[PDB]
Amino acid sequence: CPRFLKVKNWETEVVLTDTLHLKSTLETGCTEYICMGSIMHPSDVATKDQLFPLAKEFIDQYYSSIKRFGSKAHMERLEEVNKEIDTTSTYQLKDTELIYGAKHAWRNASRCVGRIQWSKLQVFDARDCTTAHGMFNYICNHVKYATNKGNLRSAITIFPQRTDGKHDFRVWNSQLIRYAGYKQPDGSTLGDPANVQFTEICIQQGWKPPRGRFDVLPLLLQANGNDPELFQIPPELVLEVPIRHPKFEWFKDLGLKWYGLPAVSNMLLEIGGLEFSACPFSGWYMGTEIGVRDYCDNSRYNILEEVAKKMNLDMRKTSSLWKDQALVEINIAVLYSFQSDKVTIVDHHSATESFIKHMENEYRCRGGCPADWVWIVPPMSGSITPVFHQEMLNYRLTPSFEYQPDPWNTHVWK
Amino acid sequence: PRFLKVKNWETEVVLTDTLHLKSTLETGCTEYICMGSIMHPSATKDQLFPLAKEFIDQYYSSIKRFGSKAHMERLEEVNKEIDTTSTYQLKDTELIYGAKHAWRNASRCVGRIQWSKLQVFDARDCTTAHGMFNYICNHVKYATNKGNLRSAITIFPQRTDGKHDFRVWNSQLIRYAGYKQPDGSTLGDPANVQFTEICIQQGWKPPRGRFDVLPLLLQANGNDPELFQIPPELVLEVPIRHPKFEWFKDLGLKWYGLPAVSNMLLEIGGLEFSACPFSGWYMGTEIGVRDYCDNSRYNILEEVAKKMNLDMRKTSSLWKDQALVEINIAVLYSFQSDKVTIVDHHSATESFIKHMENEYRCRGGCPADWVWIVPPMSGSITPVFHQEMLNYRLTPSFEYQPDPWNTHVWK
Ligand code: HEM
Ligand code: HEM
Ligand SMILES: CN[C@@H](C)Cc1cc(C#N)cc(OCc2ccc3c(C)cc(N)nc3c2)c1
Ligand SMILES: CN[C@@H](C)Cc1cc(C#N)cc(OCc2ccc3c(C)cc(N)nc3c2)c1
Ligand SMILES: C[C@H](O)[C@H](O)[C@H]1CNc2nc(N)[nH]c(=O)c2N1
Ligand SMILES: C[C@H](O)[C@H](O)[C@H]1CNc2nc(N)[nH]c(=O)c2N1
Ligand SMILES: [Zn+2]
Repeated sequence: CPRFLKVKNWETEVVLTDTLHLKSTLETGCTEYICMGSIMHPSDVATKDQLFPLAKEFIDQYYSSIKRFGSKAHMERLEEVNKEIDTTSTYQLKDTELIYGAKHAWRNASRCVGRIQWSKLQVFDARDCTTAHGMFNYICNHVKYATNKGNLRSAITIFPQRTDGKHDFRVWNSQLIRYAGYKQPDGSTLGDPANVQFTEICIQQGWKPPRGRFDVLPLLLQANGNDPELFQIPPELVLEVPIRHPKFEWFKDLGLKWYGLPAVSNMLLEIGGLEFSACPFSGWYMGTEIGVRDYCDNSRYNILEEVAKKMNLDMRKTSSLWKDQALVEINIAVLYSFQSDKVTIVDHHSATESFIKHMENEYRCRGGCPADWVWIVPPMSGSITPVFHQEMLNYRLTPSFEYQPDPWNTHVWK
Repeated sequence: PRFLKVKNWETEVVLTDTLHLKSTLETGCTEYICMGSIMHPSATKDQLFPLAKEFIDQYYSSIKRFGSKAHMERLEEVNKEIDTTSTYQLKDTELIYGAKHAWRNASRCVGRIQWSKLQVFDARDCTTAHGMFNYICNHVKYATNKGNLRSAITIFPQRTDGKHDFRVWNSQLIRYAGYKQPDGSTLGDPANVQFTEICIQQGWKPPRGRFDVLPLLLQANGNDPELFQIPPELVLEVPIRHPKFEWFKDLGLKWYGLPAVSNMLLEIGGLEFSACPFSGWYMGTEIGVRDYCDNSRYNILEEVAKKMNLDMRKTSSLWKDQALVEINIAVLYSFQSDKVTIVDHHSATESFIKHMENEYRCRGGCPADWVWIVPPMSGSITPVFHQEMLNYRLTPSFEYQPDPWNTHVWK
């Protein structure tokens, strides 16, 4: 209960009706008496009996999408998978199923504002991979293809699935391209403070760090449960953008740059009960991700103060909104720079307007669209974007991208 | 089951929530569906006494006299009043305790660090709209205090058989009128166009200006509501001007000093107070972001950006964002210069983080709606963005209720 749930937009009064929520799979963390919608994470292998029903649910869904439900091919496929599970305790997805499942894990990502693009996703099948060097090769081809000389194209590379859990493939990097952070003996931090831990691990694994402010990190790659291995990404594959400002000539003097390709590589892709622990995917940036969070978080590069000083701002009282003012200019500079270098990027106004349109269409064609308001609303100027006033329902559909523990906590070193 | 941790991801501070286990009202969410962004997820004597007992229990627990002679006596007193009269009346102390804790339990309010500095005016002896007018005038005058605003609530008689409700039909004691123009646009505040028409329907003579203070529309004891004009000397207003942009005053914007929400229902120990206007002071973004820049509101971004001579052809110039900051700078500067109490979203969110820490320490938790606590501009550079919160509904509480004109049958 109940079969229908309505959502309202308070700016346009448009009302949508959600039926899709009935296919919700996992719990949210919420209950009837408490809501955990702003908890970041409100959360060995699957057995045979656990697995048939999960496999059947996905196979049914797949044949339902290609308008072949209850067909000979549908029934044959079910028998094939069931027997494979019974004799091998797992099964293998057909290429078509893998591609469908990957696109739908994105489509089901309630925290992603970018989902209007979900069906155009290049899927690279890397399930024949056996070694870290091969992971490196696949990852390089992913980066080059996705980057496309600035004209970014979303893609995902999927490595072999978990078997017994002692042979996992993992990208130890949280993103394929990130900058190193170095904590200094005086307590201060050079580079990106978000990445200090991973940096220290790379250095321990033998990485010789240049110890600069924007040193691209090496790939740390684990195949088939083996100790991970370091590889330098070829610099010519790493597209970068110097941040300048269209009016403040001094902004370049800050010496800021960022990388063009956002590629998240530490999440788990779940399809019909199968677990792909290495599945790096990439899109293009929303400006705020760099300009608000990456640059202006106190736990990040934290340049608000420095920018505001160069803007001659009164910085003694907060009620002057010097931070707010600085933040806007910084995000203006980010968008300007990317646009000027013909590197794909979306501003938070465009993106949120697109998501609203995507959401409504999803309600029309699919009977709903799970969305996480806390993550969908941009980290600046929320109420002047249309998502702010839009009621949303959040729930877990499958296939899905999931969080997984950092590998260095679980790895049994050889 | 279980204590629950919330984590601040900026400071890594972790608080342990136990208070949620005393929650008894539902949130709207389920195991499988979160509804945290739905605005509103949708008595006889038999139901009343347990509700009453629960409130009395926690009251005497608050004054450290649980199980006392007076406590048990109060219980036998309330029970006897309920089967006799099908209701019961709160002691003055219980009323004060009740009102403050309804503020304290308000998940959506970032101003709760002030919750126990609340001036309670008991207006349960009121019988007429004229009496209601008088109580309200005294509230406004006391709360405004010449710009040094003071928090207050005025509580009118509780609901009885539901046919004799007291209602303030205004959504705030002080609001500006909104008029549906001949060309289909809107003069004044567009959020109030319906209420404004209702007042005109009752005989209000509209100045049909941009910032016309609406009359009070007051319903006593289930009777038809009556119009009253607030004496203008009680209505503190601020001309909005900019510290650097001299042309900003030429926009001709003003706002009122006193935010006084008057359309909610106060629930204490099973008793329903359908008229209970409460007031505090403004966080600047309430006016500068919402009242002024919401598309369904005054919507002045366009005009301001023009005066700032910004590039407005493409959205990726963040011209809306720039104009928004300036408007909010103007609002804070204007109130401050006129010595009218106001708080900015940086200072307000700081205070709330400190308030959370207090409540976890002394109360074992604090219900908080991240969706409403995070300010509508500059979210992630305020400390509440990075603050995990748990949301649950404690009682006493403020509740939503229907607009009286959807319910009321005239005579
Ligand atoms: C194509 C352009 C895309 C844009 C503009 C975009 C935008 C965003 C943004 C702004 C976030 C919030 C990020 C944060 O605050 O950390 C997000 C989250 C997310 N995105 Fe997208 N994204 C894009 C592509 C993709 C693709 C291709 C996938 C998967 C195939 C994807 C999957 C996800 C997931 C799973 C999350 C949430 C991660 C979590 O649960 O913490 N996105 N996206
Ligand atoms: C003293 C200064 C106060 C400040 C700065 C403040 C701030 C705020 C803000 C910014 C909101 C969000 C409003 C919106 O965006 O519509 C809010 C909501 C709320 N406030 Fe406060 N507040 C204050 C005092 C009070 C008082 C005195 C009461 C009652 C005793 C109160 C009860 C509430 C309630 C019940 C809500 C949520 C209403 C809803 O559920 O829609 N607040 N507050
Ligand atoms: C500082 N807080 C972050 C660490 C939270 C976060 C964690 C993880 C994980 N694991 C994954 C996350 O993914 C966000 C994300 C994922 C994919 C994106 C793509 C493909 C494109 C894009 N522009 N942004 C993305 C943003 C975020
Ligand atoms: C446009 N969205 C609003 C209509 C949502 C809203 C509804 C109601 C009701 N009923 C009551 C609301 O009250 C918000 C509120 C309540 C009290 C406040 C006090 C006492 C002070 C202050 N500065 N802001 C307040 C803000 C809001
Ligand atoms: C505490 C809070 O839930 C947490 O900081 C969330 C809030 N919303 C967010 N939204 C986005 N897009 N990204 C984030 O990292 C976060 N962080
Ligand atoms: C749909 C959504 O819940 C609604 O627009 C909320 C979002 N957060 C808000 N937060 C505050 N403070 N005030 C509001 O009116 C709203 N509106
Ligand atoms: Zn919830």
